[PDB]
Amino acid sequence: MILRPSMKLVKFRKGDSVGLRLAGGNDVGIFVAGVLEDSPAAKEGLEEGDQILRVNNVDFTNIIREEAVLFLLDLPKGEEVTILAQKKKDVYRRIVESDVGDSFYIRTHFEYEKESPYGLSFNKGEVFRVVDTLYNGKLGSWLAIRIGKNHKEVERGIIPNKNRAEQLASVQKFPAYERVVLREAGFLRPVTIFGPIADVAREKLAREEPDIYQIAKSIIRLHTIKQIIDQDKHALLDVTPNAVDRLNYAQWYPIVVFLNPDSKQGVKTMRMRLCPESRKSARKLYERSHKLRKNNHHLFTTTINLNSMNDGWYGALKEAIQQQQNQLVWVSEG
Repeated sequence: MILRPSMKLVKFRKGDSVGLRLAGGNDVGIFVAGVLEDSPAAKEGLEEGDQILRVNNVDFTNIIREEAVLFLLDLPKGEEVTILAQKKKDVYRRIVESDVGDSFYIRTHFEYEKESPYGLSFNKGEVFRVVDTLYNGKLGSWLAIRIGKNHKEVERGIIPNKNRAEQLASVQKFPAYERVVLREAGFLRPVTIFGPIADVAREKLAREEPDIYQIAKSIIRLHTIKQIIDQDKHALLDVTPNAVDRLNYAQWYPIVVFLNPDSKQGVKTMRMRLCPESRKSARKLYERSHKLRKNNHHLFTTTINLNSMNDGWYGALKEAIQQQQNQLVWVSEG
């Protein structure tokens, strides 16, 4: 390789184009792929392979390729442009060797139908790593990598860009495309338990490990729950699906564990072992569980098949609470 030269600063009159095709993106930065042969551009410092850092004092460092070229479209004809540039042949070789320019993650919030074999369909919820923001030489269509099982990079497709995406969203909270990153809770997370012994779990955990656990005094009232988090203690909560959907909204992501009853009689065998005082019908508890399951399991993060013969649940519960707590989640950044 070689060392970098001094930082260029440049003034030249825009014709009916600045005469500049670009490579790059946000992570590697916005570079010049080419100068228009004969241009006012080329009359200055701007050869192939320089990075564009600034324009009319505008931050080109944290800026997607697409919404570079538009900023370079917008600029009135026959007007001055004041680009602050640096060569960086080291960063550009990499670009041309492996294209890589754009890299950010976007969580979807609307269904889409694929209208071309390379396109990707997607429910609301599907996170995508966006890697191209002018697919080939075109506005409208981004390149993307599908993100599914344990956050892997699984399928390489093309999707509608952010604005088109909101159109198709509009003809139907949440953009069409949220921009998100991966984080672990900087705090202990509220816990939400479901299934026919859920009330015994809150009982047991909260009592038998009263150091880590505290049942939030109820209905939601999350100053009950913050004033519980503040204490490095898990907010055990008896709440509902909407009540959860809502806490998702705020990115206060709880852990939602589902204790899946094995059988109708199962429940009875179990509740009898653990709470003979309880007056609550097993039929009624089983029946609930399945509605809650049949309608929206999008709630529960992790689930646990109660084995009615024992109380292994209690263990595999602790485990899961304490291994989800070590789980990276998606959170917003806009």
